[PDB]
Amino acid sequence: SPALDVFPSASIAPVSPYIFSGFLEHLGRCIYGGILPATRTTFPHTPRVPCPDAQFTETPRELLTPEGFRVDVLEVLRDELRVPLVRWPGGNYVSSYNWKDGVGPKEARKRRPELAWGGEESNVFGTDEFIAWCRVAKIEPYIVFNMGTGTLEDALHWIEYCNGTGDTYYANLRRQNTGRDEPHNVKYWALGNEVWGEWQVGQQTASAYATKARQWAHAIRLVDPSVVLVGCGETGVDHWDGVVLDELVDKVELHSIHLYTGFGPRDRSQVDKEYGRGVYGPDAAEYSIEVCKGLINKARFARNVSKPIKIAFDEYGVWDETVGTPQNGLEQFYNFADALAMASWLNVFIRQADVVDIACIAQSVNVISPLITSPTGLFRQTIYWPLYLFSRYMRDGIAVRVALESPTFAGETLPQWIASVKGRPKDLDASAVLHVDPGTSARSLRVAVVNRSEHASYEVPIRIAFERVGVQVEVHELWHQDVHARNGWGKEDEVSVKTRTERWNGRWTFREHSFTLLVLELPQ
Repeated sequence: SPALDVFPSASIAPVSPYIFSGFLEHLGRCIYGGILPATRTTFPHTPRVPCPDAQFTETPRELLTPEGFRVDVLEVLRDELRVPLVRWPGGNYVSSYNWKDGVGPKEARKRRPELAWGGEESNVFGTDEFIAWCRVAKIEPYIVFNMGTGTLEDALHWIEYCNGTGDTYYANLRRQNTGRDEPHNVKYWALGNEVWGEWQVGQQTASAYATKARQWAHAIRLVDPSVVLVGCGETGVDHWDGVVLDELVDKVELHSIHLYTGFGPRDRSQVDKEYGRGVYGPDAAEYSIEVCKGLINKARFARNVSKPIKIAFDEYGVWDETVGTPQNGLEQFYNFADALAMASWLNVFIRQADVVDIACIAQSVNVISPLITSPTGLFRQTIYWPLYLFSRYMRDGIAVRVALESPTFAGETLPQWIASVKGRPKDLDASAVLHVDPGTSARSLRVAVVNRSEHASYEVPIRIAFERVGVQVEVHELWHQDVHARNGWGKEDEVSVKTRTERWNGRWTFREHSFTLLVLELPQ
């Protein structure tokens, strides 16, 4: 019989704001046609097969900052989501990216084949435009080194270019390109992108990567000792992860892991099972994060590292590899079920706030994204709303422990191992954040509850240990009768948040296939 206890005195950790981070890759319409305007040679056109003039709508000049950025997209990422950090220039793209192609006067920038996904890249948007965009967006840059074709020397020159404050060739080059003296001061850098993957350019074994990354990490820190470096992990639970952490833990600050739900081989003809395959998927990540926490502490013991080492979950999201393809620029239109998967993802990061310091939604615009653009406008996908609600209400507080009794799902999971190795996922899924208003010292409790069950509703007594709960509760609810309902053009708010205020009586009913964020007052 379902029951939810919350323990505001049992602190997990402060919620890191970088759990709400973003990610932009030079893929499809993420950059050109996304944060920047489309051209007659944006993806999917090219300079030698352009769009016909008759069929090309341009982005109005009104919609652009003076540097050429989309102001409406900026409004969503900065003013609605308050994204604090963005990973760039990618996941797979970066492993054959030469950063020197993307700086200097624009007419001297080298067009390159795009090997990871099959296009052409102009490199009109390179390091200085990315930093300038981050400045307008009020976002911290997070840059990934090329560890596919790239060399250590190229990486050291990039750090010098961005962060050097002396009289040295690459710092002077930055000053010449930007007309300013000040360094970019990029604080976060990642040592490669998925070096473990068979699709990756420059794929390596765990031992070969770890040995190389230890050398790169050591030399990069000599150029700028204040930088935060991120080692390339796999999913957190793999042999790769142990090998890499054992070798990097005294040289880096974070460990990067990636996972997508709705992803992977399965019998897609069994449609009745796709719902449960998708919504319970984030259970795989919490199991893997917990394993990774132990591998971190093993490696720290082994090298006598007193500093904490944290996790960057710097690719998470929802991606079916048969829907979002390289041909269509990884475009996937999300349904309401997908938004319950998204809410489950964010609850994982809250519950694991003591180790997850960064999480990056893959991707922030157009690529498998909460946000879809056209040349003249945009719409927010179903998965945008859980992100919006967590970013607004579960940030700037302390994640606290919960104890949740819930019926379990007996069906097929994706990946299939979650059911057997972790256990049957709970229908209900919750996380809690205690928040203190800095101007008034008023104390509130934000409780985010997903009911993943496709058919059962649950009446749930909710008990708050050692606290009086205020008379009124504010409810932010996401629900639709059709789990296949989507947002799209002309139907932008098919799936949207409903908010209301109710009287608190110590229980709540969580409808089938729903997400509910409750805001409770705690009078002193």
